[PDB]
Amino acid sequence: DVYAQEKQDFVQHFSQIVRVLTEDEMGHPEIGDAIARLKEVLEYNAIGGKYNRGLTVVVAFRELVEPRKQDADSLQRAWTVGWCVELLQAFFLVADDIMDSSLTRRGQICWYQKPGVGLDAINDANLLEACIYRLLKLYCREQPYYLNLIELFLQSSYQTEIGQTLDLLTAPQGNVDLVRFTEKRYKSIVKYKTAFYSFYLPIAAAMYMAGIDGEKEHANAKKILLEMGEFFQIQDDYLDLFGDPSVTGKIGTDIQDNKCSWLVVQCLQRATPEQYQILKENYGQKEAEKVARVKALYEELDLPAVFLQYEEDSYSHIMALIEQYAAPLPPAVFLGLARKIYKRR
Amino acid sequence: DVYAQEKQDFVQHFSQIVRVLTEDEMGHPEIGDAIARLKEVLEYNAIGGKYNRGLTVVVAFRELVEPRKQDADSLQRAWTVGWCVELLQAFFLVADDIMDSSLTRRGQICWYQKPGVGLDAINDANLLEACIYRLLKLYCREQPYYLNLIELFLQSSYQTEIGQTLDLLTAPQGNVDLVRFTEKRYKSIVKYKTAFYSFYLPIAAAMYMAGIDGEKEHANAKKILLEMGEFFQIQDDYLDLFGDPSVTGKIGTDIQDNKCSWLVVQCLQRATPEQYQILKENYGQKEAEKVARVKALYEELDLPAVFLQYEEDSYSHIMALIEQYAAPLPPAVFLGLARKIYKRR
Ligand SMILES: O=C(O)c1ccccc1OCc1cccc2ccccc12
Ligand SMILES: O=C(O)c1ccccc1OCc1cccc2ccccc12
Ligand SMILES: [Mg+2]
Ligand SMILES: [Mg+2]
Repeated sequence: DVYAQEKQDFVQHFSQIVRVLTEDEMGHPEIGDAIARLKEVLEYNAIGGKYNRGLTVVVAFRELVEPRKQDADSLQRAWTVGWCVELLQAFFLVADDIMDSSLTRRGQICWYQKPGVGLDAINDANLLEACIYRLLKLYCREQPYYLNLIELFLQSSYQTEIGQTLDLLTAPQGNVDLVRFTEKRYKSIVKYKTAFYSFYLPIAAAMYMAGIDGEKEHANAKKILLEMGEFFQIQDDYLDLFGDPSVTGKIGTDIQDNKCSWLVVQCLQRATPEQYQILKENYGQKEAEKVARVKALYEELDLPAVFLQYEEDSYSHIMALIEQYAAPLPPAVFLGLARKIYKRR
Repeated sequence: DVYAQEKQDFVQHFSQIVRVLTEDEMGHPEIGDAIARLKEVLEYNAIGGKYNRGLTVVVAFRELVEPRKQDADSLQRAWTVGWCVELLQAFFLVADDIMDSSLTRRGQICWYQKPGVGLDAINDANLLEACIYRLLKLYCREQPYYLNLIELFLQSSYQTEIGQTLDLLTAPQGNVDLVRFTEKRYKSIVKYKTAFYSFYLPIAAAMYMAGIDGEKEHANAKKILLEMGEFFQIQDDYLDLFGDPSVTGKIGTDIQDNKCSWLVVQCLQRATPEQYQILKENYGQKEAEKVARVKALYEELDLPAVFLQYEEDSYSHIMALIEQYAAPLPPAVFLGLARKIYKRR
């Protein structure tokens, strides 16, 4: 496994990342306390996940760069840019946990929920974002792709923020309005809020580092990657309810949380007026019996069979996209990712 | 007045700024609702202030660029970069109002306090920040100073966020610990949280636009501007309590809010153990009689006379700094600013 092979070298680079970021206090001791708080923010929020997005930068870089051009300095830059992706995600997750009043993340108390943190986490989230550009400057400022990476990280942040705006307007806290939960709205939320940063950004970053800056090659890679991002989120919505928590590592709450899930989108497209009333009365409630009623309506509408058919059609479509749009990139760059996303676990 | 002369052309450019930012929805109609929310965020938060920071970009640009090189396109870029400074400030103020639980800003309800907004303002603040880089790309991407401006806005955001971290650690909500309120800590908060973005950023931006990119010229301009920023905040702290609200346009609350004000810093340096107890028991309280006791202690310690002596020494020092470090820039660039800041109103 190319990911399990790079993981330890990637996680081990984090100590250097923290060291380099908390080494600006040497010349400025007056900001020492703020720098110590920065270290705590990084350690709590950037560590603990699976690092799949950041690892994708490293994996794609090794497949896109000639093995002779893969010197020690080039690999340090790849690990650094992979960590910038993880920091970008950490900035989004800290802020999103505040906005939707979450209690836990990765089975651990949300950063803002820690005693003595609270709404100071807004500033902590801004610092995580600032760390991306500090790292790009420290490691990549003399590289010809420097401006390409800055613009890519800034664009990915804007797209994600637009997707978050779209999501907040679609499911306003207290407003159980299923009329907003259309397929077109669902697809736009996924595209902007998750697909760009999760799938396009890591590969595009590795492409720029490899000197692949062509607009056409990026548009082609994007076409494959946004489609993979769409399937990823649809499968994640499906597994939230019908997945095995022992396998997924999570017990889903999308129904309780009034989420614009692919499942509710499909349910609304297939429900009779009476079935709609059942969903209208039980969706967004914390009661176990009420959540069981929504699950029951989903099984009545054969949503697991609709999902399975969708998974099959999506996999054929992604292989057709790879075949048409991969060249001149090695198909392995997209195939490695497709196997990680589509493999039935 | 060079500011009152540029103001109307600057404010009038805002409609174009909004138009250009809300004109990315043409090719992507799916994000229309998020773009309409973006427009509302811009209109509520970027409009209403005095625009002094953004206007400084425009004023300095006209004094730094040859009048022949001041064509229509160059001036549009100067107004755009001035607006990027105002957007950067708007991003900070929306977030800061959430973090310190403020009720009003410019006599108007804080954006997050508006019904239906709340903690969604965290995302609205991230969008204001993203707008800076959208505008720099749209207007300045073909300019030789493009990367210089991106790096300047990113560095100014990082410095401000560091200053905000320092401020939050110094005055934790509920923790009335006057031991933290040292002169050295006060000066670091002002430097990072306000002086860099308020004074250095606008002039430095105009310098890059004028092709003045030398590290030495920027270090020299910075030395003058950070000192002006320090005086600005000290005078603002003094006027918060001893200013005339009819003249300042504000009724101060620093004492009630447990602020690390220059006044409390000076009070702590001069107070006997008994005077310290009076301040310890009355600072950070909303009761009018208790605030009057702090004011009384300040007048007993002759803080208005200490301030006036400080204002005189600071003005001599800023003129000495201008004399030594202005060249090769026109001294008028700094003198115009010094008059706006030091003039007794
Ligand atoms: O890692 C996660 O957030 C995750 C969460 C839930 C289920 C599976 C997950 O990982 C799959 C995954 C593998 C390899 C590269 C990836 C690149 C972008 C997104 C996901 C990726
Ligand atoms: O405008 C404000 O925030 C403000 C608030 C309170 C008192 C006076 C103020 O303005 C003075 C001022 C004039 C010209 C250029 C400036 C550049 C940066 C900061 C201030 C400036
Ligand atoms: Mg999910
Ligand atoms: Mg003040």
